[PDB]
Amino acid sequence: DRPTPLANIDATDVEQIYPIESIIPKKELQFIRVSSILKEADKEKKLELFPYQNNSKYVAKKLDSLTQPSQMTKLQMLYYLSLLLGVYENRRVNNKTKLLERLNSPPEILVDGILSRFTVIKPGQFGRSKDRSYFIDPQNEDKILCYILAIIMHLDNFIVEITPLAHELNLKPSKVVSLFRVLGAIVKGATVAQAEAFGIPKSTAASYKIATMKVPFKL
Repeated sequence: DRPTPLANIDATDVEQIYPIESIIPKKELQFIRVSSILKEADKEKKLELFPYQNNSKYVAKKLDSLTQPSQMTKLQMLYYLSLLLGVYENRRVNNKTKLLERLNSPPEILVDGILSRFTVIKPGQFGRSKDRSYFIDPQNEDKILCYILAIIMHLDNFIVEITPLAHELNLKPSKVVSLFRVLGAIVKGATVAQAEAFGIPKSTAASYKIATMKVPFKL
């Protein structure tokens, strides 16, 4: 286990640096069925199909633009991001049965995969007979956050504003910057064009941090 998904250093397109299969293993990915989300026309009903619901509008914002079958991969990633956010916000929960009680019936295999790869399992044969026990330490928190940020990069077309994201995740902007750099993303001041697109003053562009990914990926 490393803090980031496995990067494809030889990617020729930014979407291939952290492909969907590096974020969600193929065996687990086949269980993320999103056809029902695409077919649902009512926004409120579409949202109810997700594995976690909270008081945030974040997943709801990303969802509005995902209406066509060509966007299936991005929708699978958004579904998984919802689940990772659910695990992250409920990180104090220390057992599988108790975790499922906070979620909206995600396929069990996805939860098992998350506990196996993003937590410190509480080992023991007596405990294992009762349920899967674990805790999420600071290194695990960084790993969940790096997988979340890797998905956000796909959903934001590889141009991410630091400040609004930090507010959403309840993190210091410096922490979001640090995690993007662990992912090999480039974090620097907004270019003139980026400032115009994000609706921020042109004079403040250099101080407004943006995370980007570009091919060829860093070595």
